[PDB]
Amino acid sequence: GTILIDLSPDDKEFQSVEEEMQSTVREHRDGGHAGGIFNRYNILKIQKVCNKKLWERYTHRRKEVSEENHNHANERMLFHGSPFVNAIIHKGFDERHAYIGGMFGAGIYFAENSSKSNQYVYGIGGGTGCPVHKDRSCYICHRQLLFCRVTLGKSFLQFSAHSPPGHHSVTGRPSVNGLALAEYVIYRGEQAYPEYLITYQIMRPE
Ligand SMILES: Cc1cc(NCCc2ccc(O)cc2)c2nncn2n1
Ligand SMILES: [Zn+2]
Repeated sequence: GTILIDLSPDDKEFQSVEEEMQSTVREHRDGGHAGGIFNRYNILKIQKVCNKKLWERYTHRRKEVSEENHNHANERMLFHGSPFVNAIIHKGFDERHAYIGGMFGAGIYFAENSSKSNQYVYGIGGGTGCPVHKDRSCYICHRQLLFCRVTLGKSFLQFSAHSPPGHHSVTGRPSVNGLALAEYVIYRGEQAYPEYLITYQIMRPE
C-alpha cells in the first residue's frame, strides 16, 4: 500500500524539509565514529510517504492520546535513522524497529538533531558502516533517514517496554552537552508516521 512521491527541489516543501535536515547537524561526542565526519549533507531526494492504512492507524492513536492529554497530541516532527527504513515505510513502525538497548528502554527513538539519527542508518553505533566500503564515514554511498510525525502526548522528562504510568512517551533532555537537542522515545508504533524519506550523502568538510 505505500506510494512514494518525489518532491522537486523547487517546491517550498522540499526546501523546508532540507532546511530542517541541514540546520540540525551538530558535532557528536564520538568525534564522528558512528555517523562520520561532516557539517552538512548533500540532499539527493525527498519523497513523501503515502499509505492510507498506516496514516489511519497513526491518526486513530493520535486522537486517543489527545483525549487522554487535555486534547493535546503533542505532535512533533523528528528524525529517525534505521537499517529498517524499507520495512518501516511499507509496514509502519513496530517492535522489530525498537532499539532494545536504548537508554530509556526498549522503544522507538527519535531525534531533533538529524546528525543523531544519521548515526543509526547503518546500525547501532553505525554498525560496520556502508555495505559497499564498510565505512561509517563514507562520502560516496547514499544514505536514507526518515522525517516522522510523532505523537508524544504527556511525555516523561528524563534529564541525562512501556512509557511510565500516566505518560505516552519519554523526552530525553540533553544534560551535559550544551549543543545537543532533545531525543524522544515512544513505545507504540502507532504513535509515529514515516512522513518523508530523505536520500542523502554526508559531505567531507573543507
Ligand atoms: C538511540 C537512537 C536509535 C535510533 N535508531 C535505531 C534504529 C535501529 C537500529 C538497529 C536496531 O537493531 C534497531 C533499531 C535513532 N534514530 N534517531 C535517533 N535515534 N536514536
Ligand atoms: Zn560506501
